[PDB]
Amino acid sequence: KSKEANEKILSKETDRFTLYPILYPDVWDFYKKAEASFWTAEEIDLSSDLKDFENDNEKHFIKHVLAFFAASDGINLASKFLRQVKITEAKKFYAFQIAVENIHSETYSLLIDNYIKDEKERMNLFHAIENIPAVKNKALWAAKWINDTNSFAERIVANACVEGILFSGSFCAIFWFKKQNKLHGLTFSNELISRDEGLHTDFNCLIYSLLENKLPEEVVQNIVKEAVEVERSFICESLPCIGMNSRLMSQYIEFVADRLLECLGSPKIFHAKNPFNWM
Amino acid sequence: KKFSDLQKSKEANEKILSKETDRFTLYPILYPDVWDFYKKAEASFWTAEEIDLSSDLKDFEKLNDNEKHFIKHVLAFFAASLASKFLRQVKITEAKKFYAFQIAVENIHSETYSLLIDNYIKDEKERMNLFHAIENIPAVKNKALWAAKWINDTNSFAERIVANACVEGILFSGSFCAIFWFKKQNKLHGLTFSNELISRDEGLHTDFNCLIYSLLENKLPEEVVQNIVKEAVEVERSFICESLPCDLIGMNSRLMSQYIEFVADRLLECLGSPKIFHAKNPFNWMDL
Ligand SMILES: [Fe+3]
Ligand SMILES: [Fe+3]
Repeated sequence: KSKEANEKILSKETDRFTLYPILYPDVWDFYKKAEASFWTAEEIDLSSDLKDFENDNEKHFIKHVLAFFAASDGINLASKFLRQVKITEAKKFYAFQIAVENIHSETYSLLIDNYIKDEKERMNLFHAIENIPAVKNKALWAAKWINDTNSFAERIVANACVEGILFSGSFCAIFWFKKQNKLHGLTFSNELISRDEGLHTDFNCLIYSLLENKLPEEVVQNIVKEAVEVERSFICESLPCIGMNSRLMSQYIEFVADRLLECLGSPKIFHAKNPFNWM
Repeated sequence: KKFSDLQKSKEANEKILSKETDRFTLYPILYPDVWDFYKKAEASFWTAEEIDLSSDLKDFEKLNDNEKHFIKHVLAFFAASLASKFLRQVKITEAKKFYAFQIAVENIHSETYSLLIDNYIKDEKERMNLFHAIENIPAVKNKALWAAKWINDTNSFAERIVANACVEGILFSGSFCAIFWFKKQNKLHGLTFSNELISRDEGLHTDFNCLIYSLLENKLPEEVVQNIVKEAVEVERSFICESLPCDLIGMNSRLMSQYIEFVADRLLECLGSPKIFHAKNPFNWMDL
């Protein structure tokens, strides 16, 4: 797929010297939406969630999901796509996206600081996380699918999965706590973060649709099926599922994976419906 | 380059250039002043959506030909005349956050200039000619030689950060000021209002680079700091009221150089150097 280096969105825009007129109104609308959705960690009121955080099986599940969010990913890819996509509308969106991932990361840190007041507990939790069978699986999948050896199209599809598939079970877990009306700053920041992550997903699906040379159906399905297994491996397995049904969560993960496929222009492969009408 | 080769050989093990190995989370905050800058930036967030140019277009059409030509060239210079590189080079989390935010904000400045240019220069052909015309002026070529000398993969980080401070602190200082000259005439509100937002952002960017420089154990010789800064002034003087003469327009070229020298001295002393120009700010409207 790499021999197609004649892609227009991967080609330098010599003919253009300023932003207007807008050449890609649809990718520009996504930038305008991200910009208008901007929020800071300051909007999270935490005080009334530490009294609220203070059962013991829930406490344990939360500490581990926060630690996962904060520490699960190894060694930047919004920055890669910022460098290699050439259209200004797309450069703007990826650069805004790096600053929003940073707000996400800060918000998880802040949550962590509030929930685990003890620096010793917290360091112990970060070390024991950094060895989980789900953290290793993720790194294998990234190793495989986010190479400089890979095509831009495989990388864009893999990006779509990091945004739309990975973490979707932990987002769901926290939505289950919201359905229960518990832990209000966690569930509030979770719904903002999850909202951003959905925009980031549709945006890569949009970039992928600007490509004249798309992947074979089979290759898209491989990438996605594998991201599913990585995701299966955490929220009801490496960390046991405390009032949630493990099997129904597998179906929800598979449901978001099919939805991404549709979005990437491929057939569903799981045919799972959404088990949770609360999502 | 003797003073540069000794500087790099020393930055081997600068704190802020060394991986945070024993850090795993943002809290507790290890650099509270770097953090404070990030929070101020983020609290300052604004977008080009807040700029409206309807009043401006009425004003612009009343302007004489000299003033229109002056405005078009200043805009075209702003539009087309490395936070991403500092993002990667500084290793501390609070600074990385600031730099990444800075990219998004500078993108907003760029969009704002694109918007101004689309409204002020509705003709696509004259725009095209404007941009082709400025790519050639000495002032752009002066800009590029200074930048090729002081910002390269060969430099010492300390050099690059003082250059970076001049880019924000000194370059465009004259065009910012010239736009405030128009505000003083109660004209072109979109232009002057987005000008104060963007000018205020560059102030914050300048001070942050001064802070970062202060976090270095190994400082540059004052003589190197002064050369960077004198050369940047010369770059800035070569455009505003030289490549684009302002006197015909009611402005004063001689006070313009004096104002740029004032800004430069304020940078040096922010970088912990003695002033070298001793120029005072000639313009009562430029901090008021
Ligand atoms: Fe994201
Ligand atoms: Fe700046």
